[PDB]
Amino acid sequence: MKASIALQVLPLVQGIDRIAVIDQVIAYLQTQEVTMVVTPFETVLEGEFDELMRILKEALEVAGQEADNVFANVKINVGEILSIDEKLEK
Amino acid sequence: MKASIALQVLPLVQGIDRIAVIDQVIAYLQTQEVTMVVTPFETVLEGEFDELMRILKEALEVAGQEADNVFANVKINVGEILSIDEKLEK
Amino acid sequence: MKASIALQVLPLVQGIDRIAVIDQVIAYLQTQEVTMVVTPFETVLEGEFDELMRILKEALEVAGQEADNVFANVKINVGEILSIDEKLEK
Amino acid sequence: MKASIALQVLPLVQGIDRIAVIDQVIAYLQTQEVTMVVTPFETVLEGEFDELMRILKEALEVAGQEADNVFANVKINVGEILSIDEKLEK
Repeated sequence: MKASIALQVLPLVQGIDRIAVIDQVIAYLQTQEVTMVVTPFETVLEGEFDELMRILKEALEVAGQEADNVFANVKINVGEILSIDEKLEK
Repeated sequence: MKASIALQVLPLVQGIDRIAVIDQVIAYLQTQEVTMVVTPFETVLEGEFDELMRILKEALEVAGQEADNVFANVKINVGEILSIDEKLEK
Repeated sequence: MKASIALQVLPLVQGIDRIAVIDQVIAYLQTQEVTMVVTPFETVLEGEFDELMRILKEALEVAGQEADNVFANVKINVGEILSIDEKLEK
Repeated sequence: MKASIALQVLPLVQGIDRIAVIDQVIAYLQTQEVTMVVTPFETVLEGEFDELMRILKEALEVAGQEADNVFANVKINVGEILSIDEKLEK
């Protein structure tokens, strides 16, 4: 049920195009009705496991239709760590 | 289409309870009709993006029903990606 | 030269005793004269490559002398990279 | 003291060259007198913490002098719970 994802996209085809495709994945993510915090290396999402897996998949499909080679680091979590940290406030 | 997923499950639970969530995730994974290689830190899967996302979600649900706190590192590689055989011929 | 480390420590210990290795790694990190931001899943450091590698090693040695099993995820970004600030508003 | 490292260099550069900076880092790594296994997403090294930190730093400096933007994922393990030595099965 309760879960957290930390997503890092890394397009490896063009130039910086790249901060474009990332920007895209970011725009898509903002579109979802999910709690999100953009940190320096990854975008942290919080919500129901089911919705995050769905959003993760879409986020990657978005990135993949902007670059031919997409690599992503993903962190998935469930309980006991932190949501307190979520405090963007910056 | 083409996609590769690397999975590492780090359950934040004691001894015996963890060797089980890990055993369970591996067994489940073997159950799928997907190309898989178990390496020292992560289990590497290869196949269609759609099926891997599905398998990833199930793998995590399996792990989550064996421990209350499950953390996972996942690597995704989508698009015109080289195969496990090709990468291994760096 | 310019570099950025993203540090995440998972102690693999039982409650109270782990959330001590983490306060230990955070405290040590604050001790260094390095730019640092604590995000939900990892602590992001920014500075000279040489100093970060040194701080990373010490941070891990600190964690290791508080738990017998320490696992860490680390992200290294070195070169004509974008500062944390620039990435902030990606 | 006893430790294990998992390295993944993502040069985020235009095709071909990306496997060149990766091959570079690989050649350097083979040069060290350290136990190593190349898996599909990361190269796993095993040995004394001190030597691995030294090798990691050099590996990255090698990669950085072949591309202007180098990103790396690194996993560090200290202990035995995850029995990384089992990597005899390569």
